[PDB]
Amino acid sequence: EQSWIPKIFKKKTCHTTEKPTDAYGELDFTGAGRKHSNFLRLSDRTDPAAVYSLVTRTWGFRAPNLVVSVLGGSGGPVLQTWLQDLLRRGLVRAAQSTGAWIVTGGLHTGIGRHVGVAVRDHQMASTGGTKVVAMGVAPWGVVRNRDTLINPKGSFPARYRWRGVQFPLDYNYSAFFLVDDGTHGCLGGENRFRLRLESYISQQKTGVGGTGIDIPVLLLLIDGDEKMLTRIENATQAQLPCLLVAGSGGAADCLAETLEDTRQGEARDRIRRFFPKGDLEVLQAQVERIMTRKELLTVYSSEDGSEEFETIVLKALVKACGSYLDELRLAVAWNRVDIAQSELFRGDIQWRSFHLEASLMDALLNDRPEFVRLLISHGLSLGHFLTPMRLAQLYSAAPSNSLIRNLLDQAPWSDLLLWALLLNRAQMAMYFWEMGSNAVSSALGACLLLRVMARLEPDAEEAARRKDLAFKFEGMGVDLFGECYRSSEVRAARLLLRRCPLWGDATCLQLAMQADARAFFAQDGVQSLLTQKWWGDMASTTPIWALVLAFFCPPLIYTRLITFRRCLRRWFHFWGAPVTIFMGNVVSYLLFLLLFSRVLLVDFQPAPPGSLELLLYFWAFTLLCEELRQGLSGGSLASGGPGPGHASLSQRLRLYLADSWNQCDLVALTCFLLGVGCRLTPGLYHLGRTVLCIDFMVFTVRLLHIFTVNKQLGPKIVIVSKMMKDVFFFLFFLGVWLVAYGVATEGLLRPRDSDFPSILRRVFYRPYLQIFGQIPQEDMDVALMEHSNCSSEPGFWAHPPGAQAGTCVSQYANWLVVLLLVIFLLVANILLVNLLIAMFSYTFGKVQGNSDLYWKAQRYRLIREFHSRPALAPPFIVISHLRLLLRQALEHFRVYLSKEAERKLLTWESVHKENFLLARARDKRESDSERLKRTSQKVDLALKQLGHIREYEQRLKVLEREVQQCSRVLGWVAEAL
Amino acid sequence: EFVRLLISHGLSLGHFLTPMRLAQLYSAAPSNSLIRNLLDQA
Repeated sequence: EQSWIPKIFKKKTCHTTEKPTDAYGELDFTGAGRKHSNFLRLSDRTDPAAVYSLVTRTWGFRAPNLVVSVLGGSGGPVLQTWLQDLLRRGLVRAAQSTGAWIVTGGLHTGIGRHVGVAVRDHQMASTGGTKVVAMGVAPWGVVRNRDTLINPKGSFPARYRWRGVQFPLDYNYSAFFLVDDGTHGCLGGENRFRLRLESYISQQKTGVGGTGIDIPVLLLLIDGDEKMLTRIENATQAQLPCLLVAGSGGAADCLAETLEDTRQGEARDRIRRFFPKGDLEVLQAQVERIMTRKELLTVYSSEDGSEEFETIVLKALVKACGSYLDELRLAVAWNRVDIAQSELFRGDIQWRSFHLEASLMDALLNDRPEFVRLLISHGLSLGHFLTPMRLAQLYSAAPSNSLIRNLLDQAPWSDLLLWALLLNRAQMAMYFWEMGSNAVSSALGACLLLRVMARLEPDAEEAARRKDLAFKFEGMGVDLFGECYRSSEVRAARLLLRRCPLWGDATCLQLAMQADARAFFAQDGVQSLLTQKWWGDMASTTPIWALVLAFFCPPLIYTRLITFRRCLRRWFHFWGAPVTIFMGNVVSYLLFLLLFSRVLLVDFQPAPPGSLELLLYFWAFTLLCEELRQGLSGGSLASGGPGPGHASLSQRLRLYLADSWNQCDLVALTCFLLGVGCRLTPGLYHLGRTVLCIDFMVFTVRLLHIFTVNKQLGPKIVIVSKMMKDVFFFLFFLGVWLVAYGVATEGLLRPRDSDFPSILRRVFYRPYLQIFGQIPQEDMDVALMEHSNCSSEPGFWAHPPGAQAGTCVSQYANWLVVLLLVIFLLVANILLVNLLIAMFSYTFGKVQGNSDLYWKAQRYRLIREFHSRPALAPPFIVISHLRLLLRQALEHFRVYLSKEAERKLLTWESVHKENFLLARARDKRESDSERLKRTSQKVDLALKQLGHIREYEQRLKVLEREVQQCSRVLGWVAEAL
Repeated sequence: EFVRLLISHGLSLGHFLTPMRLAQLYSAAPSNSLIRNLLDQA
């Protein structure tokens, strides 16, 4: 695998030399575990920046937040029980709450064996995730079995054997640094590597960018021995780390007594420690070098036990700093919320503004969404916070390298909302939308921007998040509009249609259209607005017959029947509505078909053409012109199309030829041109008629695409195209079963008059008309024909009475023909047709629910097409094109309001939004599964408070017994002596 | 339910599983008709 490890890191032998390093790789214990632990042999006096870069970069460890270092020696008996409680409650629960490390002498049977027991017990007790990591620094020279690790290329698994002064390696850790100095069995022979590593960690920033704090580090000592004071004084003189001294040990309680003062030093150095030591420098150096400063040391409380440990750590680590680190930035660097809870809600110290204003910047970068609610709820106003230098700094952080970094390689709340939407943070984005201003338009725009940016990234793990976040925004927008349509439908109609300035001159509905949001058109209020849009200017659900009677006679609109200086505006309002230009288009098209039929049936003689064909040619030229206008005027940004504004001719040409109906009309026009050019040349008169009669069919079948808009045929026309998965199955099965019957029948009868078309006819075409109730039996039997022998081959022959069935049919074994007829009719008639009915029913009942939604989506585009179309008939399309080429959507697409009504309307909707979110939150709060959780927490609290009451009865009974004994003794000395 | 406890915070199985032990474990046959009948041929 890697090979730079024996290139950089060195080792030493038996005043010594330097060589490349062997014996490295992963290590495996044949036990219950989820990973193989890493180890490395390395030489002393190496720059620890390299080994820190090794641990962070190559191996999969995350950069730490807190480095504690257990540093003591008990000598190896079993410890008393409350020390086990301390290491089992305080240095493991805190160490997996925050992502932390534990640096320990990594051998077995040392102080670290108890640490391993505590880690193992806490993993075996419960599973809360994020298993406790630990490194082990140990000297090469006391490990029991060598020669199963050392190999010059290296072993990636390594089986390890305990049985087969030395020590084994413990099996609880995840990293093994083996320092070497050159010896065999010198315990306690490497410390300066450990001190320089511990010191190098505390000058390195945390987080992604270098913004926040330096990593805190602390040395925790329970009882040691007579040389541990040197280890204390080296660190606390050199690098200023905060210390912590566990009370009631046996070699650090001397420091507790000499710090609790604020010669007796000889009284202390022989009472709370090993009395044979030699009072020569221990009283002077190994106490005075420690007690020359006291802002660093801290006595841990012996009367106050566990469940307060990180509070004591936090207080000591703040206190020793002032010999700028604060409390909130350290809390945000961890993930604990309750520390911020107590610090904010506690009324002992009034909080300033600079602390919050600085710490919010560190909260936004490392994606801690639960803290921003606290830091902005009872804190600062954001108008003080957001400054353009700060926002430039926030954009300046780029946490990834491929999404916004690649899109910048080419280069107040909504400003944060775009920032949250670019970098894929869900729990930030919901909060910034909920504290937003323009409610409904922002949701659909967010859905649009996610659907666009989902394409450019390569992976699928990103797309499975982007599509889900887009569905979440679309659903939230749908429910918000549904909770506003309930009251004052005029207000909702005014809200939906208007223009939102934050994204340019675009409306809400067009943004919903270009992102393909089905569920937003799915609901009913949008449908009821599109209905009134489609009835045009000033009509309301007048029936159809009034419209037809108005369109037939123009002096009936000035009267009572229509329902809504004066007349010349009334006449312009009536013909502007789309439901009238639709009727005009349909009437013109039917007149075109009737004229074409009267040309084809009676006329179209071999002659010079005349007026009744020149009218048709003029008509076809106008239809080609209108098709060219629709094509050139110009699709869907959700696919990745070129979008509005300007695009290429090579883009619009590719766009236009993908929708099938215009492709069919183009084919129809070219076939029409082929026929009408065929005719003008002489000598090919018949072929023009033959082509043009077929092309009439393709002109006629387009009369279904026009009626897609209407209400009662809309969801019915679309389903017919999705039922083409079964007609092909029917044709396959029937063709295979049909050809065999045809060949077998014409083999048994043997007609003695044969050609190619007669045989092809009598094999295919005659069985095909037998499944539709036409069964002629004249050519099948012989017992209906005349026994006539006119044939020359030997046998017996019969004469058919019909036509096309030859003139001679054999009679040998004629009953097989009748039996095959019965078999074929029973198969095709009784099984296949009924099976096809069953398949249509089962396909329809499934696909109906999707087809209805897809029809509801496209109705807006089909309405929008008709308004841009010219308002005159194809007999007046020359004058409409004259008005178009004389100077070379507005209705129900922009409503302009007064700004006081705008400012009122946004308040009206913001009230409903703030009501809606609170209603949903309280409905989740008062459910029937969170009652159980709060009762669980309250019963746990009650049990914990009940745990204090028990010992008071024991101590109070003991004290009352002592008072009774003292009263008995005083009464004895008074009245008994 | 005991083997999780005796192997979780206990020994490594590379020490435990030895071929004499595994022969002893196969040597126990709790039934008389399924593996006993299929070792009647062996």
